[PDB]
Amino acid sequence: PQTPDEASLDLAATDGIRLGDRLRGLWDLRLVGGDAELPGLPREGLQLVLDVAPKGRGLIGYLDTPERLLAAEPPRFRVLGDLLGASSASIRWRLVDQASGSVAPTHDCSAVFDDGTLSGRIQRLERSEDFRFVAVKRHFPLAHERIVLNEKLLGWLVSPQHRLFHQLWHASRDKWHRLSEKQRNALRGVGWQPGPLDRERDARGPRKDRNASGIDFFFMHRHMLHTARSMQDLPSWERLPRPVVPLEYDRPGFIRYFDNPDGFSVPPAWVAVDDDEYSEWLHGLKSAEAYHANFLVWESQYQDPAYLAKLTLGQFGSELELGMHDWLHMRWASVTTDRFPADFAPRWFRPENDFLGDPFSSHVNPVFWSFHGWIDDRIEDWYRAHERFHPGEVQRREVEGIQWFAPGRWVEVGDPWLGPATHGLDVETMKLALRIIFSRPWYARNLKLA
Amino acid sequence: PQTPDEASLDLAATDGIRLGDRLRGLWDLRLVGGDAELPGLPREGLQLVLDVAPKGRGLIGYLDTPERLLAAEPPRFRVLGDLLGASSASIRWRLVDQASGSVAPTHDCSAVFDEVWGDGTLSGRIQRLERSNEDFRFVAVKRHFPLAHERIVLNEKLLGWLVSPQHRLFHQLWHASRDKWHRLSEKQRNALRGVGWQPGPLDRERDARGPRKDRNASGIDFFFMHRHMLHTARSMQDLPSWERLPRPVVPLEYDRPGFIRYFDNPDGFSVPPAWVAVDDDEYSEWLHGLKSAEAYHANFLVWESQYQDPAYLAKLTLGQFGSELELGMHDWLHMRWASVTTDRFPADFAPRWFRPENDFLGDPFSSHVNPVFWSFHGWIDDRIEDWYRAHERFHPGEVQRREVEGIQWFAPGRWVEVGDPWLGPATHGCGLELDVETMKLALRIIFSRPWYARNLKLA
Ligand SMILES: NC(=S)Nc1ccccc1
Ligand SMILES: NC(=S)Nc1ccccc1
Ligand SMILES: [Cu+2]
Ligand SMILES: [Cu+2]
Ligand SMILES: [Cu+2]
Ligand SMILES: [Cu+2]
Repeated sequence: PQTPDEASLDLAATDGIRLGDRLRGLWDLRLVGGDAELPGLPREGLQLVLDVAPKGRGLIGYLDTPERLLAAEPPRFRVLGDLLGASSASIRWRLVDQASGSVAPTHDCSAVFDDGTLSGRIQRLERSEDFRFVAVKRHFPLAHERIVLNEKLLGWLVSPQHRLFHQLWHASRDKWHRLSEKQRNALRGVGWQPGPLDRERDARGPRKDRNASGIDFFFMHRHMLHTARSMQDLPSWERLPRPVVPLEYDRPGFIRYFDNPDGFSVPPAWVAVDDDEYSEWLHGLKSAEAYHANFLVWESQYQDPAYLAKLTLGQFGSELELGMHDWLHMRWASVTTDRFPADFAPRWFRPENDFLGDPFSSHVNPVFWSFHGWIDDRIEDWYRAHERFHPGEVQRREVEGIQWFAPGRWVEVGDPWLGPATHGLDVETMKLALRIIFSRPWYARNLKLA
Repeated sequence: PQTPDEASLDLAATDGIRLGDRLRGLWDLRLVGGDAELPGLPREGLQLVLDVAPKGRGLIGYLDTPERLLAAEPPRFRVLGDLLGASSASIRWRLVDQASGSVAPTHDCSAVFDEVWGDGTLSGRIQRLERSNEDFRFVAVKRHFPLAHERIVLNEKLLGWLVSPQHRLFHQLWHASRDKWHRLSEKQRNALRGVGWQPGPLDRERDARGPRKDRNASGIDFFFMHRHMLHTARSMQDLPSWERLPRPVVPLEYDRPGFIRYFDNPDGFSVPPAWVAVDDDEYSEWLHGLKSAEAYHANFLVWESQYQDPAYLAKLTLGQFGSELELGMHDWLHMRWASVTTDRFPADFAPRWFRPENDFLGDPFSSHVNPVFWSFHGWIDDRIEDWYRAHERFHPGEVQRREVEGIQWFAPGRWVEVGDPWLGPATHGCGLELDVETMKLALRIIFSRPWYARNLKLA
């Protein structure tokens, strides 16, 4: 059986990528057995930090005390491994004693899986032993464990009135293009048609860019921000959070990231069982490649005077909702089996349900307010932009107590849709409208691979 | 026409990868025109640092004095742009005034890119966004990527040995004979047996690239000759091994001073950026790949691991390891640290090709002249030690040390297929210092993309 003639670029395939994702991050570690000792280190309260490049086959990391992995000087032990033919059943790496002035490995580690638990064996290489270890991968903390929404704001956000309102508001305009004339007349009869009667602004139909649906998108969220901000200080993201710094370049910055210290760390992609298309899609929008290919591209375009100045507010809103907005939700989504849109079991109403993937829960997420603020601030760049390329042709005006814009060349309509209040407990009306409409999570429904 | 229904992962295609490559790095910059001034900044002696992710469509960077771009505190101006619809005709970015405590753009920049025939030219007009007709222009020359010899200096004595016709022709011919052996006619082979240039023992030659290359002990010849070349080289200059393979460049986003340094190649070990070969997209994609950070993480780090893993090494005879390391990592280490040089043909012996300038890592006629060659061959050599230790662990005594042709080596055994390593005619010549004209002749018998590009495959 002949050996290879040459090397080829050998990027991790699915199994390597997912195994790397299981490994990547910070692990609590203890040594076990009568022979189990590393020189100058306790047997317990150790930590193991591991990293693998998005398509890496190589495994790096460090093994020291928690205060030392966070410290400036080199950790006592460095991990060097690789993941060739490695899986849940065999994971091998060497340790290097960085205090010994040699990179020659001092230990051969092997580990097995039984957010994940490694049971492992170490062999001293100076020997030709009962030396095991147990490693428990640390919790990736949820935004709610790090940005506290106060009792007043949270009470409003989790209320049935508000959960159902946010869902129905999205659902009516999202589905309108596909709804039968019988469905449309039902919604009209209970005041939940998306915008002006017999002239509705479907968000997802063939004319979505030109019908002014985009203005509804910007306005409703500006209105929601205005209310939320009256009860609590919720500053906008100035800049989109950068992907995690690789372990090789800033070991302490890499480790802090996994503590989600500001609530803005990207929660790791989860494997959706029996849906590989969903699994790849999610993996990609949560990736560093996606930041540089899509997210940074939006950050630049939507602060480019020449780019914004080519668009009506309607066109701008439609573009930003259809692209950046579903991607902001799933990129910052931590894990929920997804609630069916017309299921009003009491448990779905509890403060714990803050799933970014569903407008029923999305607004309960602290991170929702940070990127909706960034979105809302882009409306000011678009106005500055028209004020540059088209002075006077866009005019300010107050609408429903909210600073806004009068109709014009660049503002297709002046009656923005907030549901029945602008264009018409009875929480029951909204249940009935959701049921009429409905007869993978919400922000995963339009997924497309490249 | 209909707007998209959804976003999709929109990775850079070839033209956008290549543009980002032309943009990436440190540029010397001047402002020019009547109204051309940036707050707190001189008109001349400015630098512009750009980065784009390997498949990134976004453009980031900074504009301040050279001292400030290396400083801890934030640069005065920050670049944000994207390359959608961009080309050599139109690159656009906004500037952000980091002293302003606003991220709203203060300036709109429009640029044209020219190849040179510095390392490219960026030029065009800047508009103050505060203003509701100004002469505001700039020119940015990209700084040259410094070559390894401009950084690590091989001393007069050593340089003389390396550039000599004797040594260049030895190196090319030693590879060519064993690399081509399995393709050569019986007539070409007898001719080479004729001048004592057959690869190893007469009528039992160890071809390096034939179907039994892993099991015919060719591996030992590979390891032994480089070890022999290392001992000689090291007698004339301290040439320490790499302990660890250099990491890819730290992205600008995470370490701005580290990114800028990398492009000065300050230790001679920075990865010279890829060049486009005309009419050869297969070769251009290949070279781009093995210079990529993906390659580091996909292949180089894996080799770094495998060849220091006792359990991996202990499965292998010295010659299995030789064949395996040469055919994968060795040819890839050359071309990853290869800087730009038409490439010299094997049979062309023009004086100009002998100049010390000719240190191209892609051709054994020149590779040994590159300083970086001695760093990675020292590293290869050092893994022979990991391989010995590995056998002392799993097979104690089953491998024994032994001095051979003056060199600390290894006695033939279960795990050392042969005791007669091939240095050339000195050790195996049975024909009918080395003669230069005999070497030229041998190369003509064998030769009836650069050398280390000849066995490229894509995935
Ligand atoms: N960890 C995840 S979400 N898995 C995955 C699935 C397909 C492709 C790449 C990665
Ligand atoms: N700069 C180079 S070598 N070009 C290139 C070619 C194909 C794919 C990616 C990049
Ligand atoms: Cu939203
Ligand atoms: Cu919403
Ligand atoms: Cu070589
Ligand atoms: Cu060589």
